Amino acid sequence: HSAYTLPDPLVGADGTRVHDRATWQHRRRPELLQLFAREVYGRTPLGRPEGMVFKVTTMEHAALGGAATRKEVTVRFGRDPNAPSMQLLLYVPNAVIARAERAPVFLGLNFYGNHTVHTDPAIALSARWIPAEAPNGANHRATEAARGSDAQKWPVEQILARGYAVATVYCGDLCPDRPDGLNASVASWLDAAAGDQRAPDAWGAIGVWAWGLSRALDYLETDPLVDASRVAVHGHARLGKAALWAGAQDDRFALVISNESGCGGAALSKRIHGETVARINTVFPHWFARNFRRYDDHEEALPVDQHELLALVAPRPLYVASAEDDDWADPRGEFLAVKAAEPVFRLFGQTGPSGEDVPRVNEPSGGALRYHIRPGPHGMTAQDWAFYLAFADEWLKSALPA
Ligand SMILES: O=C(O)[C@H]1O[C@H](O)[C@H](O)[C@@H](O)[C@@H]1O
Ligand SMILES: [Mg+2]
Repeated sequence: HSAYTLPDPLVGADGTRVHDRATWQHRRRPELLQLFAREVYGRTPLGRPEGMVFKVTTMEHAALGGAATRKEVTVRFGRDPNAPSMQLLLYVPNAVIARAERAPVFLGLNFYGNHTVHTDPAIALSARWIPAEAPNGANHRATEAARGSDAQKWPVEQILARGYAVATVYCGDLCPDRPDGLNASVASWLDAAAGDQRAPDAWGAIGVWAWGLSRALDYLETDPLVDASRVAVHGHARLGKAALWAGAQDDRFALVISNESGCGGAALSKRIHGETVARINTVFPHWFARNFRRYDDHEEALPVDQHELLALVAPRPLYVASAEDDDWADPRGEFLAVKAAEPVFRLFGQTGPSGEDVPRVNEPSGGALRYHIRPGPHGMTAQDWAFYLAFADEWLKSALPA
């Protein structure tokens, strides 16, 4: 039940206790980032590549019946027109634009293509490979029947009505989610040697997806319609694992949301409940670094656990959420990771969930470090988003002079 012991985020690798925010920021945070890079996700080999190019391919000022401006942007990772790229979809609420104010942004990757997040027939159909599990796909390619096929996870009209822009990119633009996807990924292009077997500490899909989120943020910093200092990075499940790693590595993200990210996301690995290190690496060998396989059936040897990933978001707001029936993600483990990260949030004057057991369903708990568990199976629902929008309202207010 409790057959593990966690490393203390506030004890340095040399045993010295971290007593102050400066030691956390300038020594302990780099230590932990290097541990997760080497042992779990793999190294992010560079941040912004030189020669990133942003091309707005479509712009509609009266999308969604006039409610939004919709922009599609190709973010190309080098100057040569042949360089790899990703396709960003952005809806911005026209009520905010009309007031001549920059909108805060929710940014997250999608599972099956930009055209799946909303029925809107003007969104470009992805030309990229799509998994067999994608609704209404045909031989691994998008079809018009797939439009809006993942819209329940994306309540665009509500987010816009609440004053937030919505930005998304298909994860498969960055690394196709298939065990062979790394060879057709931006990793195959970025700081790679002669294309053979990747190195032990080389990043995999989660690292690549996370890097893509930071490149989307680079684009948002240039877009006059949005406030790139108020970007909430979010993800569901495997894309929440990526949102957490993006938010931990890139402290420009103003707020981070993990929706049911489970093993190698928010859930403690040392708890051995639901999905385990061996199970995740065996089924998804491209997700983590090869070095993470050292801990298959040996989670006791992990030098970190996921509470320390959560702690890397501090002092910025972080929301971890679970589903009651989602045993595979280990909801208790996700909550206990929040509780074990809370001392770092407290060092920074924030507060986490009250209580030392999982709260009752649909009752969020915590300040800037917040948790809820909703009824039902794994997914991302309107109820999850209602809670996330309330959190963002509290923790993403436009900055005024201090
Ligand atoms: O992406 C999802 O929904 C989930 O898919 C699989 O079940 C995987 O085992 C999980 O780690 C992941 O979170
Ligand atoms: Mg688990």
